[PDB]
Amino acid sequence: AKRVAIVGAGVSGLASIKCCLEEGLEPTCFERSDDLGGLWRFTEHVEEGRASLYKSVVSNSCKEMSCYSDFPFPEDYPNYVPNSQFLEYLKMYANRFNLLKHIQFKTKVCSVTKCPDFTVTGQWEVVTQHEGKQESAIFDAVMVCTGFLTDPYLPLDSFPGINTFKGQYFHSRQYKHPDIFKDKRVLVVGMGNSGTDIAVEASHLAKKVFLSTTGGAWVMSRVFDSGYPWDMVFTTRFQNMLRNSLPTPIVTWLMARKMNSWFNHANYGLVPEDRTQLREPVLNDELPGCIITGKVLIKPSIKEVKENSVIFNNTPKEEPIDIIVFATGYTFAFPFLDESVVKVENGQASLYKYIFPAHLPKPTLAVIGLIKPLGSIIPTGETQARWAVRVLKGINKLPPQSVMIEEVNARKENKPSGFGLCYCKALQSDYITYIDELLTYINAKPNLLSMLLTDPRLALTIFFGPCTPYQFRLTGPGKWEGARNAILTQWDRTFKVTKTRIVQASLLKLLSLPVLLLALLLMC
Ligand SMILES: Cc1cc2nc3c(=O)[nH]c(=O)nc-3n(C[C@H](O)[C@H](O)[C@H](O)COP(=O)(O)OP(=O)(O)OC[C@H]3O[C@@H](n4cnc5c(N)ncnc54)[C@H](O)[C@@H]3O)c2cc1C
Ligand SMILES: NC(=O)c1ccc[n+]([C@@H]2O[C@H](COP(=O)([O-])OP(=O)(O)OC[C@H]3O[C@@H](n4cnc5c(N)ncnc54)[C@H](OP(=O)(O)O)[C@@H]3O)[C@@H](O)[C@H]2O)c1
Ligand SMILES: CCCCCCCCCCCCO[C@@H]1O[C@H](CO)[C@@H](O[C@H]2O[C@H](CO)[C@@H](O)[C@H](O)[C@H]2O)[C@H](O)[C@H]1O
Ligand SMILES: [Cl-]
Repeated sequence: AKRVAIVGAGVSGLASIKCCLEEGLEPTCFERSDDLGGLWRFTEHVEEGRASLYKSVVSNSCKEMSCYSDFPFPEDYPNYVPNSQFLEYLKMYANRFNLLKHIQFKTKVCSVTKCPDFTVTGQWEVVTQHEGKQESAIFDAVMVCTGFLTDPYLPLDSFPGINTFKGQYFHSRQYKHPDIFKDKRVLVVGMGNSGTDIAVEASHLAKKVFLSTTGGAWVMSRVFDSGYPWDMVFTTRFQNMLRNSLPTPIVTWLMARKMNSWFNHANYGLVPEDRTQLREPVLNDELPGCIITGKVLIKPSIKEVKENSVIFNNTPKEEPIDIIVFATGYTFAFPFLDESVVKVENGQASLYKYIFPAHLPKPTLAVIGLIKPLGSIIPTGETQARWAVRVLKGINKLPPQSVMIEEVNARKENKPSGFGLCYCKALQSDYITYIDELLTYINAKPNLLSMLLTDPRLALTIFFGPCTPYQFRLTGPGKWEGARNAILTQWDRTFKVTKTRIVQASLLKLLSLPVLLLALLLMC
């Protein structure tokens, strides 16, 4: 019966609407733009308050791995979907589960404030502008799905004399089409996934392209092992077990091996200076091809930028530059929340399970999609929303404010705790762990041990095979029937789209390639 306000109709938004309908609540979803998707909807223009995309973007997480747990991608969809097709997939999810009804478009959420009675009612005043007409309205609970990656980050201090530059420059955000660097001399600043992608793209046309890193980065292909989507090999329960039950110094060294096995990162000048602190690995299939053919060349860091030129640290050659692209990442904020509710300190909101603000008397505000997992946002946001709406409904319950506030402070001090691939800093989180924590909380986590006795086929395909989101809706509330069939047909769909030419499962694979061989008994 509870009335839920959903802020934004992005991936996270749609999941909330769906998860609301599903647990029989009344969702009202306020989108500020004129259609759903947020990011995944490519427009020509940059809309403010709404994440922006370049025309060439394709998913850096694979098809059967980054779909809503109860809604696979079509069979005819490529293993890594372009922004065009990703949007269609979202408009399909929206159509299917009848979500379009509940969305009000061109509706900025100007403010969400506790009701005066909140301490007893647990309600919210949601002020919403539409055709320049403010309109207050009371809601029983609010789910915020603004995500991040809309607010650009561009620290001009950090690039001395960029003011003096007489060429043109801009943030990745403002980038749409590669025409603009036809024959120009291009410097892409920051080896962000966006950076690398643009640099590579520029190389197609531009006379010269330089990609200025700072730390450097590890770089891997979508293609990965045997033409298998990397994630369908890497993000599997079994592997995730190995990594997490194995000392940081090893796994990090062990990764460098599996990253260099493509190309010696040292020779290409990508090698991160600081090992043992593995930043998000870059996902680009072209880069090396560009470096070896000299269409893109990695440069160490901007030392200073001149009238019509740039100088890099430890780099004697001053390089003439026409265009500078700052792929320097994005910040995030909540203008409609007050500081009393959500903090936004050090790229982090201080939320219990990166959702609930963990001091509020009543748990009736949820933040969906403010997390940086080791896997796709799509299922995380959804699996987030499942455990969320059931707190708002009161079917599940948060532990005491005393337990949440102190547990949050443990993750907030970014304490490495060694062993498992140290989870960086801000919104750090293992994909499988965080999902299993939440599936537990709503009693959807399948009993794998039991599974093995009852159904052994499925049991193994879930542990050794790719941790596909289907295996979330296998048992518990929201259980999907097709789930089992979907999990076992996993690879059949993954190969139908690549195998466009005939000739005359794929359980585990070769991630732990010099590992399972190296760490097998020395029987004395
Ligand atoms: C180039 C690129 C590629 C990516 N590829 C992948 C990928 O392959 N796989 C993956 O899992 N993730 C990927 N991501 C991450 C991406 O953030 C998610 O995939 C997805 O876009 C999450 O959507 P969201 O709901 O969190 O937020 P968004 O997509 O940003 O949607 C937020 C929505 O909220 C609306 N809004 C904002 N403020 C207000 C307000 N005050 N009132 C009302 N509405 C408001 C906006 O208009 C927008 O529609 C990628 C990101 C980028 C930039
Ligand atoms: N499909 C794709 O391939 C694709 C494309 C774009 C975006 N994405 C998604 O979007 C997310 C974030 O996108 P993004 O790449 O724009 O952000 P990002 O990955 O955070 O990139 C920002 C980069 O800018 C550099 N940087 C940051 N602060 C700096 C400073 N003060 N001075 C100099 N350099 C600085 C860093 O690289 P250096 O350390 O190298 O300088 C950093 O990695 C990704 O994780 C991914 O999910 C995916
Ligand atoms: C195979 C050798 C394992 C050596 C383990 C010794 C190192 C311990 C360091 C801390 C890491 C945690 O260690 C780990 O805990 C639990 C056991 O309760 C198991 O973890 C498991 O949890 C759930 C079941 O509840 C599974 O869905 C998940 O896929 C799996 O990771 C791992 O098999 C074990 O390795
Ligand atoms: Cl452009």
